[PDB]
Amino acid sequence: AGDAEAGQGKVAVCGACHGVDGNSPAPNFPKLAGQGERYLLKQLQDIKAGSTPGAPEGVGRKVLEMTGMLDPLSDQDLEDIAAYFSSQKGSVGYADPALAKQGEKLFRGGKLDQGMPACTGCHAPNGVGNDLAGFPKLGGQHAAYTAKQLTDFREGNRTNDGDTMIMRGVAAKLSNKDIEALSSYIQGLH
Ligand code: HEC
Ligand code: HEC
Repeated sequence: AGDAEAGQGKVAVCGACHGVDGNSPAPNFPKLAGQGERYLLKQLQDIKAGSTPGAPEGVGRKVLEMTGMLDPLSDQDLEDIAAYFSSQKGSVGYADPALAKQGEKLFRGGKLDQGMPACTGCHAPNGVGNDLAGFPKLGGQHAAYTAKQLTDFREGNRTNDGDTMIMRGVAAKLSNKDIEALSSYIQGLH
């Protein structure tokens, strides 16, 4: 487990993009505030491994915007950072009903004709996730971020779901329109 207080002092480079508390309005940078600690730690570990120079292709999670950044941090440092951001209060954004009513139907009902489950069983009806179960919080997240993640799982650009194999299979069944709709709904969800 991380020491949130310690983590507060280990995030200087992060602030421009994620905000001092993990709530920056920058639409492509995911909000970190209030995310589950376990999920944050896993992503930090995966991003560090996948985004270091010379990382073997397909390892971890390669985040171009964070290349090399986590490299001087120990595993404990990453736990402390995870704890710090998880301790912050998440925020909620805008759900355009032109997109979000269909997003809601997909989020609650899936696409059963295609075998795709609903999102609520893992990410919760209000999007809070389940940190002890490995399920990230989605509610309130920036739509462009969420959309990129669903697209990347669909396309095989994000493959650090390999411990469960869950999201690649879910996202395989989503169209671009479905992804836009879900992402809008999620942005307003609490
Ligand atoms: C702007 C140049 C950034 C800086 C500085 C840092 N991060 Fe970042 N981070 C950024 C992007 C664009 C992304 C998303 C990449 C994508 O998939 O499209 C991220 C992602 C993260 C995540 C994952 C969050 C999730 O919901 O899975 C984490 C945990 C994260 N970033 C942490 C983080 C920390 C701790 C940083 C300082 C050491 C840091 N980021 C800097 C962009 C930028
Ligand atoms: C349980 C069987 C799940 C179902 C059904 C869906 N999701 Fe999921 N999702 C699940 C896990 C275990 C993971 C984590 C993968 C990781 O790298 O450890 C996730 C992740 C996501 C993400 C990424 C969040 C981020 O902060 O980057 C998104 C955007 C996401 N899931 C969306 C999503 C939607 C919209 C779903 C219904 C169509 C859905 N998930 C189903 C587990 C499960």
